[PDB]
Amino acid sequence: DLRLHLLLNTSVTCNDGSPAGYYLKESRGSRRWLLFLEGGWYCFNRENCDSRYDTMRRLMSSRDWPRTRTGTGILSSQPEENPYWWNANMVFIPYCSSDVWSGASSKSEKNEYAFMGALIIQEVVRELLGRGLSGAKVLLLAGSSAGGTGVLLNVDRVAEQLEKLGYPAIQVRGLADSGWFLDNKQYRHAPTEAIRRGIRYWNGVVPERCRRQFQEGEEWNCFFGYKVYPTLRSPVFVVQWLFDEAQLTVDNVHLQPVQEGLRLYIQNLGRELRHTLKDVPASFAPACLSHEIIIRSHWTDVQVKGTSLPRALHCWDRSLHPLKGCPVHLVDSCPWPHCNPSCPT
Ligand SMILES: N#Cc1ccc(Cn2cnc3ccccc32)cc1
Ligand SMILES: *[C@@H]1O[C@H](CO)[C@@H](O)[C@H](O)[C@H]1NC(C)=O
Repeated sequence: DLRLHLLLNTSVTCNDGSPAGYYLKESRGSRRWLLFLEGGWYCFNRENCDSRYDTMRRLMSSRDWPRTRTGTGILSSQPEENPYWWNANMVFIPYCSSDVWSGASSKSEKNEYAFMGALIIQEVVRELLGRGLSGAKVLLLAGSSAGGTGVLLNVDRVAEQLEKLGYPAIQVRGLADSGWFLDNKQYRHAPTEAIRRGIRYWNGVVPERCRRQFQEGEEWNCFFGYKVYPTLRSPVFVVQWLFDEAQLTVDNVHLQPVQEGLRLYIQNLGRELRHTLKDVPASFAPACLSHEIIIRSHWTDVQVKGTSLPRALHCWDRSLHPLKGCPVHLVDSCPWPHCNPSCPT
């Protein structure tokens, strides 16, 4: 179990002004630290955020959070469940800012909600330094869904934070799971509009090099993996199902008798996703219809070209010290959901 700590700086808050926080399980014989960002879509105006507060309040408030949480998947401390990093220090950061981890805006007389995702991550890192993070060799910032996009938006800022605090020896790296989306044409008739509105509502922040490329009014571009990833300097491993369920939801695709128009659409989606990963050297992209993987208990089951995801991440570790029989770039080439036999059922 990981144990809840609310942030000592109570000005860093969830949407409703309650303190943000993190769940921690220390491993004092290890210098590796895993900080995982929860996902769960987002909200981009008053009416939409009010609805979320009624029926998804744990993603907007800490007032009902449990004092413990079980570590699963890559957050499990058992070697059987987690061949990759079972002995690491484990941190789960709950997503209570509804801003894809980009916000830097407090609640005030002019704002009904606070959107402080980017500041929550920095404050977690600051308070963990006093609990052993100062001794680390590697800080892996991981996340799923909106938390996977959050990794892409924040990994270089964490690296800069530790450099300026006087810790140049901690190697900061990223693991983005199910956060690599396409701003493609929908199957039936726009999500880039919701992101563009959200960024204004949240006072959202994007990485500096990406911001300088796309400039004022176009920061929404940096929420899309294939556009922001080339601007990042920290090493980032990308996990993405080729037929991601959240991608298909926004594309208005609902799957059993598929006609030619939809067959071509689905095949073209997989081809385009495969193309955007061709120059990403650390990636794992199976031809499955699914969503999220790294904190699922059975994350060890899926394989690409005979290599599991825990193995691929171990090979990435070795590469950061190509390797015989230890691959790091794994992308399926077959063109239809479940053409890979190891896909989740
Ligand atoms: N065009 C478009 C488009 C819009 C939303 C999503 C799915 N999604 C879910 N959470 C997200 C956070 C950040 C970015 C995307 C996210 C996919 C494609
Ligand atoms: C608490 O967090 C806020 C927001 O980042 C910051 O302005 C303030 O300086 C922090 N307080 C302390 C004591 O670090």
